Amino acid sequence: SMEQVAMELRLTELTRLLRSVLDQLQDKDPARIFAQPVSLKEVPDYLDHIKHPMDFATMRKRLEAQGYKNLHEFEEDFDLIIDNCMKYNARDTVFYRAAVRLRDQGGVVLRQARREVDSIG
Repeated sequence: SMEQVAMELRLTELTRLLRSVLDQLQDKDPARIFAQPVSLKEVPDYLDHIKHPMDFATMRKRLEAQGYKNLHEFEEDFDLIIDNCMKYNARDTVFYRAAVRLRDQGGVVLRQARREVDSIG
């Protein structure tokens, strides 16, 4: 149908916007601490601690399959990256600290994204 196509154009444009959002968030991680999944070869107990691992490469795969229906779903995954880190790692670690700074800097990007998503529909 013509509607299904209209819908698909909306999702494509959301994917376009979320791709730019993801790039902006990932720039706030210059150390690349959150770029890839925590290695289960190197942290073999990880899944005993963290039940839903997340990282920026995994988000990108979902994004490019148009697997984010709305900004809320995308934010859920970003928040997992941060919250997983802040639980696994102690406060006095470079990893925890990196997550705090990513959360703080990301907030600004995500604030305007929400306005853009509501604004453009």
